[PDB]
Parts: sequence; structure tokens; C-alpha cells
Amino acid sequence: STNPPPPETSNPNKPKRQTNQLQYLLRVVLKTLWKHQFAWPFQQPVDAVKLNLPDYYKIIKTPMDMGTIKKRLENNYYWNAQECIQDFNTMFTNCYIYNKPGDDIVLMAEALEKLFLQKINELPTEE
Ligand SMILES: Cc1noc2c1-c1ccccc1C(c1ccc(Cl)cc1)=N[C@H]2CC(N)=O
Repeated sequence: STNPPPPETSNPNKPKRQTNQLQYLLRVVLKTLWKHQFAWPFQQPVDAVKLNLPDYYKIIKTPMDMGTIKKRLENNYYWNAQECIQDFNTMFTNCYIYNKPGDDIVLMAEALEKLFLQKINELPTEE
């Protein structure tokens, strides 16, 4: 039983920019969420082998995690903030698909998502 290869965190043939929104997304949004007591399960790809979740990557075909997003930000992988926000959304959606309402992992995701939305409600001037 193996995990899949993780998502790419660089790609020279994908357009990219440094923008004020993307800088904020790393410096403020990601960095703040990272320090939350409920960040830890979302700080790396799901290790389905270690966690003994053999069906995880049968159900979840578009993995995404904050460790990946951090790397993407640091490497200027994104063209715009919206692309990074989409990744965060995929992370949350995955968690809500694989688990169920009331699970502890879902309480963790819901708290992170609430905080995320608060942080992103106001960004720097778009570019
Ligand atoms: C992300 C993600 N989505 O699902 C899971 C994770 C996850 C990642 C790393 C460590 C643990 C997990 C947890 C989990 C469960 C309880 C608590 Cl308190 C904390 C985390 N759950 C699995 C699914 C599972 N059913 O085990």
C-alpha cells in the first residue's frame, strides 16, 4: 500500500506572479492558520498508509493540504490569490467529503475554514 505522489509545488511552465494579495495569503493567512491548535492534520498531505486509511485516495482524487499551499506560495507558484484560495477550498472540501458531520476532524476543519474566511474577507488591492 502506497500513498500517491504529492501535489506539485513548482512548475516552470505554469504562469506565476508575486502579488500583494498572494504575499498576504502567505504572511498573514497561512501563517496565522498554521499556528492554530487545529492546524496539524492539514499541515502535510494525508499519509493514508500511516493513518491506515486505505480508501482515502479512492474517494479523494484531488488532494490538497496547507503544507503544499505553503510551498506553492513560497515558490511563487500562483498567478493570483484566487488560485490559492481555491486550493484552501479543495483542502476543506476533501475533509468534508471523507469524514462526516460531528467528527472531530470536521470540527477542526470548520474552525479553520471560519478563520480563513475571516482573514480573506479583506485583502490587499488586487493585481
Ligand atoms: C485531513 C484529514 N482528513 O481526514 C483525516 C485527516 C487527518 C490527517 C492527519 C491526522 C489525522 C487525521 C484525522 C484526524 C482524526 C481525528 C483527529 Cl482529533 C484529528 C485528525 N482523520 C483522518 C480521517 C480519519 N477518519 O482518520
